[PDB]
Amino acid sequence: FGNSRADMEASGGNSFNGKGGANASNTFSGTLTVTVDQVLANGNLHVVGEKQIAINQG
Amino acid sequence: FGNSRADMEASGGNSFNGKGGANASNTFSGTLTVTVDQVLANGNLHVVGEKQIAINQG
Ligand SMILES: O=C(O)[C@H]1C[C@@H](O)[C@@H](O)[C@@H]([C@H](O)CO)O1
Ligand SMILES: O=C(O)[C@H]1C[C@@H](O)[C@@H](O)[C@@H]([C@H](O)CO)O1
Repeated sequence: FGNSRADMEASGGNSFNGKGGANASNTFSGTLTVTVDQVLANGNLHVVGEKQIAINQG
Repeated sequence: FGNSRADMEASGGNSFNGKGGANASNTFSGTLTVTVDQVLANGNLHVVGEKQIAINQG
């Protein structure tokens, strides 16, 4: 060890960060009167309805 | 002792400190409905279940 033959110095680093996300929301707060389309074998009713409103410009 | 023949002075030190540690934790807070795969001899049930959710983009 007379010289710096044994003198040693070293550093090392490794950092990793990963992220991920997702969202999906929906809301509906109306009331619509529909009409029966047909009666199924079990008695369930197929209902279809439509409502058109022309407030102004569309 | 006329000269510094007996005059003496010396110092010495040796300090060592080592440390080590480790941690490992995990948590899981879900609910999943599984289905029986087979019935063992002692009556134990082999249960396997799977649930796939596509929120959006994955
Ligand atoms: O004993 C040896 O082998 C050495 C001592 C150091 O001086 C070393 O650096 C080398 C030098 O390269 C000679 O020129 O020689
Ligand atoms: O009695 C001796 O042997 C000594 C006395 C000191 O003077 C010592 O240092 C030595 C010196 O080297 C002579 O030149 O001689």
